[PDB]
Amino acid sequence: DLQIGFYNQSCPSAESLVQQGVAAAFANNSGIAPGLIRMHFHDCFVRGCDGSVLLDSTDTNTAEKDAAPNNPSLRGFEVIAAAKSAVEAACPKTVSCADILAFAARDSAALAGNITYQVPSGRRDGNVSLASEALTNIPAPTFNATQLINSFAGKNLTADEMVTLSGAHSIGVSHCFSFLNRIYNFSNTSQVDPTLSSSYADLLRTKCPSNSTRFTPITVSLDIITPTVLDNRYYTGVQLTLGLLTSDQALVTEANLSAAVKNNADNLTAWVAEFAQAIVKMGQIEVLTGTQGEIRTNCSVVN
Amino acid sequence: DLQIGFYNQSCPSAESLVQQGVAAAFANNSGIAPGLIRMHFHDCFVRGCDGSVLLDSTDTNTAEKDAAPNNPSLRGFEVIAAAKSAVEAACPKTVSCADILAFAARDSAALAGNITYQVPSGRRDGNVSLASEALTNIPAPTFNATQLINSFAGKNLTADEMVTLSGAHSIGVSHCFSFLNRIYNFSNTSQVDPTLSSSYADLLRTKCPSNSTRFTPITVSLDIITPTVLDNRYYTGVQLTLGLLTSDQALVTEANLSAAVKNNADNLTAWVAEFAQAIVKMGQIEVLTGTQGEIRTNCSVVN
Ligand code: HEM
Ligand code: HEM
Ligand SMILES: *[C@@H]1O[C@H](CO)[C@@H](O)[C@H](O[C@H]2O[C@H](CO)[C@@H](O[C@@H]3O[C@H](CO)[C@@H](O)[C@H](O)[C@@H]3O)[C@H](O)[C@H]2NC(C)=O)[C@H]1NC(C)=O
Ligand SMILES: *[C@@H]1O[C@H](CO)[C@@H](O[C@@H]2O[C@H](CO)[C@@H](O)[C@H](O)[C@H]2NC(C)=O)[C@H](O[C@@H]2O[C@@H](C)[C@@H](O)[C@@H](O)[C@@H]2O)[C@H]1NC(C)=O
Ligand SMILES: *[C@@H]1O[C@H](CO)[C@@H](O[C@@H]2O[C@H](CO)[C@@H](O)[C@H](O)[C@H]2NC(C)=O)[C@H](O[C@@H]2O[C@@H](C)[C@@H](O)[C@@H](O)[C@@H]2O)[C@H]1NC(C)=O
Ligand SMILES: *[C@@H]1O[C@H](CO)[C@@H](O)[C@H](O)[C@H]1NC(C)=O
Ligand SMILES: *[C@@H]1O[C@H](CO)[C@@H](O)[C@H](O)[C@H]1NC(C)=O
Ligand SMILES: *[C@@H]1O[C@H](CO)[C@@H](O)[C@H](O)[C@H]1NC(C)=O
Ligand SMILES: *[C@@H]1O[C@H](CO)[C@@H](O)[C@H](O)[C@H]1NC(C)=O
Ligand SMILES: OC[C@H]1O[C@H](O)[C@@H](O)[C@@H](O)[C@@H]1O
Ligand SMILES: [Ca+2]
Ligand SMILES: [Ca+2]
Ligand SMILES: [Ca+2]
Ligand SMILES: [Ca+2]
Repeated sequence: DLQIGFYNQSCPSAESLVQQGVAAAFANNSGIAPGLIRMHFHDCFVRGCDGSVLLDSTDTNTAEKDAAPNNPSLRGFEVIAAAKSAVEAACPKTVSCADILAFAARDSAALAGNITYQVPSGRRDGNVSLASEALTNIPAPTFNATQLINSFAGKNLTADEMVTLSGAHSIGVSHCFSFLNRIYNFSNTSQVDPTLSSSYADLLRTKCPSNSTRFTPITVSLDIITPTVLDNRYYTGVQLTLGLLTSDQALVTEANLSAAVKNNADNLTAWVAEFAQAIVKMGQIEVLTGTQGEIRTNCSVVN
Repeated sequence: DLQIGFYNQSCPSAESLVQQGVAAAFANNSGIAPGLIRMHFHDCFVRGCDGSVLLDSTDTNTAEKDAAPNNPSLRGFEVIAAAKSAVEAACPKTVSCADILAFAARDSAALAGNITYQVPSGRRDGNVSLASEALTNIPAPTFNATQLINSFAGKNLTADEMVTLSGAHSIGVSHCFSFLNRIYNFSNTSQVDPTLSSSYADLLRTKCPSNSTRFTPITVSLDIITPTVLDNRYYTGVQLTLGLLTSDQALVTEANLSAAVKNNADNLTAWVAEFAQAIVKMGQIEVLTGTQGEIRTNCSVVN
């Protein structure tokens, strides 16, 4: 029971106002687009798309955003706040943080790849955000193909949709830490992952030191082919040994996944059409509707 | 007047002995294969395939190999000397340095790409080697499409063959200097060549400092996709903005050349078959035969 244009009557201007927020942000720093698409994904995989990822930590507990996979990597919170400030001045206590985040990811898909779709709305905001659930529910870049498939099945998403959605890594960046397993001490037999181009590896070793931590502020684009265009080049790059994350390279290590990649790589419009579906589908995981939850007036804190 | 099996009678073991020389060196350092293929190329473009590139400078004159595009980049000379020592112990004053280098490049194509072809022989060695002619006759990596086409025309090679032969950059390395134009001070409008991947550029900037010179001993593989396999991946990488040299990227800036790339990239046997013909053809530019020139007993020096 989520609908496109939930706010038709209650807040007609909302989708526009969010898109302006995002568009302003994007022109300053185009990295907010990939940032916000990841945020939406990280929302949806813990307690559903309920805005829980946006809550700050307190003295009471460490929230999701301060878990290892989220801090310091997640980015886009200013944008969300600014969209949310706009919307609250226009339709107070009406539009949820959950919908704003779903909307913003959609606006980022448009800005980064000209990918245009519509967003069912009527989500409500949760009151719970636990780092411990973030750790549990967010897949790691060290996952093999089977493990990726099982996260996503865990969220009622097909393998094929897992592959489709991985194409988000067609834009945005990675901290050194996230792929360090592949370029230092990979095995007893070699220092570097054989499934990663030895030239690329050499370059990544020179950019990213062995003592790198998750706070080391050194990043590298996930898609070496078209770093800022949300397109199907990710899938080409994965087939060419140019996949950056272990979880990226995982997609050609299993037959049905490997074929989905070939098709995504072979066909842009086809992947685009698929991506818009998967992400609309992702945006509907264990959502709160009706009277459930609240309309959080400040995204960073429970009312 | 060149024939396959020139030495059938005079030195039947020669082709084998050279292949052994090369094979031994290759197993110690696989970089000698690309090294030798470039050497053959650099021989053939100045005064013909006459062994001229192998001559040392004297107190009299600076030779080809001490010109900027050859020094310090050219490598493979010890290998050639070792094959030459072998062959002279076996068939004194019989096998030319020109043929040994043609042979060696062929042995390197086999080792690096399983590319097997036969080499017509009967070349003789020249007695002249000028740095000034090296500078004149060797194309620079800053060449646009037109300029590349005109070098090769100048040596009676078709544009299509130029494209085929560029495929040699599917293995081997480049010193930073050779592509430094692209990652520092490219224009007034931008620091980096926009036809080169922005992520790649950032990584090359990090490996290769701006103060770099042609003596700076820092190299980067020409083919980021399969750095040590002599295959058609060069051509893919060129189309994906991953072409390393300006002269590499040049090949998709002109419709005719750009279609030759698509073909090479789309079809491997096709490319392989063509490369073997082009290179045999390259090895017959302004060769000396019969009694012309000499059979140089020591490759580094005139008799
Ligand atoms: C399939 C399992 C996934 C894993 C294991 C994973 C993991 C990661 C990691 C480690 C990064 C880099 C973080 C860093 O070190 O800085 C990243 C980036 C990203 N991921 Fe994923 N990811 C996955 C799937 C997805 C999905 C489904 C989406 C969206 C639908 C997505 C969107 C993004 C985006 C947009 C970025 C770039 C972040 C930025 O540039 O700010 N990812 N991912
Ligand atoms: C088309 C015009 C060409 C230009 C401008 C050019 C230029 C270059 C440059 C600058 C390098 C790197 C040198 C350095 O800085 O270290 C290089 C490497 C190489 N080139 Fe070319 N090249 C061309 C054509 C060819 C042809 C026709 C062949 C073979 C038939 C060839 C084979 C090679 C090989 C094998 C290497 C690797 C060298 C090594 O690893 O030791 N190139 N080329
Ligand atoms: C031919 O004439 C050249 C100039 O007049 C002269 O430089 C040549 O030197 C060559 O001879 C030396 C030994 O005299 C060889 O040294 C060898 O080096 C390798 C490793 O680098 C060893 O495997 C080997 O055991 C030996 O010590 C050179 O390789 C060689 N150099 C070149 C470029 O040919 C002279 N040639 C001869 C055979 O006398
Ligand atoms: C909010 O207003 C929209 C029009 O301004 C509605 O969308 C339109 O719905 C028509 C039939 O419902 C359809 O023919 C139009 O093509 C569509 N327009 C667009 C731009 O999508 C919208 O209705 C919702 O969306 C459609 C796709 C269906 O799912 C409807 O059942 C939904 O109600 C209006 N939303 C609401 C909640 O009233
Ligand atoms: C890969 O390149 C080959 C060139 O070496 C193509 O084969 C050649 O195709 C010619 C038609 O243009 C034909 O006259 C030649 O006989 C043939 N040569 C050889 C050695 O096969 C090959 O083309 C495909 O295979 C041939 C036999 C025909 O069936 C074509 O219609 C095919 O396209 C190229 N392969 C592909 C998939 O393009
Ligand atoms: C790509 O697949 C789509 C499926 O939507 C199809 O309609 C389109 O014609 C395809 N294009 C090519 C060139 O295969
Ligand atoms: C919104 O919430 C956070 C508490 O996490 C607070 O620091 C921030 O300043 C608040 N903004 C406003 C305008 O109240
Ligand atoms: C050498 O022998 C081969 C095969 O036995 C032959 O085909 C080739 O043409 C011969 N070359 C010469 C110069 O006789
Ligand atoms: C080669 O040069 C020598 C002197 O170095 C000269 O006497 C001879 O005529 C030249 N021969 C050829 C074929 O160039
Ligand atoms: O092994 C090093 C060796 O290299 C070349 O072969 C020559 O310049 C020799 O004089 C030198 O001794
Ligand atoms: Ca959530
Ligand atoms: Ca991309
Ligand atoms: Ca020559
Ligand atoms: Ca290659």
